Amino acid sequence: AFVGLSDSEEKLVRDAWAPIHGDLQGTANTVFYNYLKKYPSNQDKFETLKGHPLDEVKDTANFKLIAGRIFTIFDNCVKNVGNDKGFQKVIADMSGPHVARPITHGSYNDLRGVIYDSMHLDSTHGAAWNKMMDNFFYVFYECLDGRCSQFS
Ligand code: HEM
Repeated sequence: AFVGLSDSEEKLVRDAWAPIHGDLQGTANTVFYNYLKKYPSNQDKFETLKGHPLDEVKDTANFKLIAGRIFTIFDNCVKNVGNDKGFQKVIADMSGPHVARPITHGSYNDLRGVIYDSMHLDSTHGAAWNKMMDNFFYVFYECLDGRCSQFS
């Protein structure tokens, strides 16, 4: 389900994300690399990266564009903490390309985990962060399941 955050939790989320907000592309590049390295089956899902060694594509514009667009969405979600309709709309608008493709919940959840590891949060910030990410994926998965109209 979608669960609203408390004032303190909203603050904790913004603070948790702050370091990444301040270097969005640089964090994105490292996280997306660690993701494709630890979970290599996913590289094939990106036609622009498919068929090349990870180390051959990691420094390319294609790779950074993909990494950057993922983190821009999460950045825009954090900006919309406290605005449920705005938060849900950000996700709804990015869900379409994913409805269409052979990508498992495992793949999304593995990405979520690499993101979490890279943030090195204490358990207070982590709990607030996970509430937001649980909300993100509730909306995202509702949209993948063809119930996005409520959010669009
Ligand atoms: C859960 C976090 C992710 C976010 C925030 C996200 C965000 C984005 C955005 C913003 C787009 C482009 C939408 C547009 O063109 O208007 C996109 C496209 C796409 N995404 Fe994601 N994505 C996520 C996860 C994934 C995962 C885990 C994979 C695969 C393993 C994936 C595969 C794709 C592919 C294949 C496309 C179409 C573009 C392409 O051909 O490269 N995404 N995503």
